[PDB]
Amino acid sequence: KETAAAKFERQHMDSSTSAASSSNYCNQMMKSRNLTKDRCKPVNTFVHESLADVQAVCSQKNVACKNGQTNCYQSYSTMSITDCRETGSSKYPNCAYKTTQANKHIIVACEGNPYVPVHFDASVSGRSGRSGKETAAAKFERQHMDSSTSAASSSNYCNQMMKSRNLTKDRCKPVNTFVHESLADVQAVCSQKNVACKNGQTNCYQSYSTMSITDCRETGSSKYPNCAYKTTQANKHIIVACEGNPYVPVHFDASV
Repeated sequence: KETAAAKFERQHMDSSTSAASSSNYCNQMMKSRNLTKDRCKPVNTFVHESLADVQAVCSQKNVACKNGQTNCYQSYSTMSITDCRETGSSKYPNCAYKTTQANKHIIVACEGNPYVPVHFDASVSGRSGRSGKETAAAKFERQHMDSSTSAASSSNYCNQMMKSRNLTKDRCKPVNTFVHESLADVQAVCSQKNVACKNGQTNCYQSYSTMSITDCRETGSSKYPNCAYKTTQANKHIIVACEGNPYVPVHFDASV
């Protein structure tokens, strides 16, 4: 029995190729992946990224699913995708498709433990005006949350994450901390130990418990655009600034 996760891989993942280079890509892929077995599936999207990269989207920008559920996630980065759309002349079983390559953000629905993609909801570009505003809370999640892993596993973690979370775009952000706990656990800190922030404001809170965090700090030899970081894994209490309704983290003040 095919699980939802496996079905998503069959229907939507093509890591073998970095992009469609043939107008016959969809014709071939829709067939080989069994998307034309009982009928010509009208439309389908294939993602040309690693499975790791796509699974990672499950811990990226939380957005409402088209069906009204809340378990959808929009990729921080644009990804190589290929849209397949059945041609007007297409007739089962000879299902025919137009192949269109693009680079857009993807939106996937995620479920399970581990938390993995189970549906492809949409693709969105910044040029379309639909990628959306980034709230302070969402920016905090992008810069400071990594719920996908329990801890930094390798010395290249920061090199990878600083780039993928878009913290090396125009320059190398020198220092940044990622938190390896559930979003629920981190949001809960806003009701924990009230303390002054470094800036003298008093909307900061120290987590009661130590948390798994990774400190990323630029090396002495690092130079934009080739930003290099040292990765340090640690268990510390975090201090966040909280704001708004709901009252949620909007800044990472320190770890102690």
